[PDB]
Amino acid sequence: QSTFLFHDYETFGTHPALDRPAQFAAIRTDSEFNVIGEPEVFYCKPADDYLPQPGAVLITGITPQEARAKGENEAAFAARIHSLFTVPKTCILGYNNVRFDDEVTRNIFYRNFYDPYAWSWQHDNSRWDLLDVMRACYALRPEGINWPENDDGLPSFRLEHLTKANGIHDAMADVYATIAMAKLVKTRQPRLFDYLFTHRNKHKLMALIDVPQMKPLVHVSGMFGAWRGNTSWVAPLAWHPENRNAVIMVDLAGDISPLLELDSDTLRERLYTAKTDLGDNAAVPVKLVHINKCPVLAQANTLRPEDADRLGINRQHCLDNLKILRENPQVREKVVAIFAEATPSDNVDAQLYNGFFSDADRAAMKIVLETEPRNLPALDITFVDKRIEKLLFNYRARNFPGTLDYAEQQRWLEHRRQVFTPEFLQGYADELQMLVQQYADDKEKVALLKALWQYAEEIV
DNA sequence: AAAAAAAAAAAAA
Repeated sequence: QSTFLFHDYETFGTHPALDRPAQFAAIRTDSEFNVIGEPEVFYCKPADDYLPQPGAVLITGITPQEARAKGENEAAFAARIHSLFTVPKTCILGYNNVRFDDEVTRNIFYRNFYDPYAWSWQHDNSRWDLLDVMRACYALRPEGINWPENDDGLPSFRLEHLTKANGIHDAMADVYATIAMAKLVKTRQPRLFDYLFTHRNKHKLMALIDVPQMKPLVHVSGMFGAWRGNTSWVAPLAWHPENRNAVIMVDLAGDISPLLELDSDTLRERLYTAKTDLGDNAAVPVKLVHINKCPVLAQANTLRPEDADRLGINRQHCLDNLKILRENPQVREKVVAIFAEATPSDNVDAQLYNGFFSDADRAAMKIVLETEPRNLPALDITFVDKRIEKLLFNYRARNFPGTLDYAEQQRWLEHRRQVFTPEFLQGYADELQMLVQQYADDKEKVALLKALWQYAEEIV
């Protein structure tokens, strides 16, 4: 039986590699989005070598004392999730999960000796993201669903802003809200939904990409902008030379002249230039599309003239530029050359994408999981990848301090001393102070800021 | 099975 697993994290900060999770929530459902089984909710105990981002806490209303009280350790946290995620024929999804939540999962698994990717493909599993779905439905097939406007008068695709606009900040509350919004797009606009669902697989999306012929495609993405209904026509120039999942798209709705005039070396420097300091010179209308990140791509005619007129996209302008691009192969020679160019971090936590782990290293990490916390140091394993030891020490020191001998306790105590420096704690203290002014007339916020300081004391 | 961080806009804590 195929299933849908709607999830959402509530974390202590924006960096999934560097910030710890506070709460996880998830519900199992079926093809028609009907609840299977009971809702899964649990909290993660943050280790004693970390302090949360206050801004992230203020948003959540979840203190470290709460998570520490109600929750379990990150190794168990990583287990309970991996158990739910391993279940075969499961499609794991949420609201903007690919850009964030997934990245958490990957790290959590990476830090706790679980494979960081298997869950997204093994045993007929998959992942999906309902952000660009909502962004598509509005831009292509808006009938039947209400769309917010704000004081700016542009479409807001914030979950809370969508639920309230159609009559519907807790982790579990966000999941339901995600389901309701799925149901809402399914029931009202099922023909689009299914298309977006079946084309979540990069291997499917491939079918749309005819690079030599440069077949124009309808791309929906935030990076375009709300004023364009997050939508435009794009023509694939070429595959990314090093990265295989990336493909180089040229925006047909935009000034192409920079591509013809300026040479690669220039176009590059021009590509990575801020909009502020960029004067009268036009920006390079080129973006990468990452097929493995579930990007919305469809064929031109999916975007109908009337919709292009509603959104404000001069079809003709897109049709012209394509003729010129097809007329100027040298543009492809110029563009690809941009992306063929070649400052890593020391912190093992941040070394996820350094490379895949070998099979041998994999098995050993399966043995590390099997072996009891106390019996790990005795387990004289010969690893190949240098990250695994550093991961293993931190894994033990964070989740099972009781297993540490005096030297390891000293080495850890040093590591904590290197993190919690007087100036870091001063910066944190004044960051906390500032905020307590900024929300001076908010007792709920203050009470938290006091808990952050109280936490910032006792743990060091 | 992957690509963080020049920057594009807008969603996530």
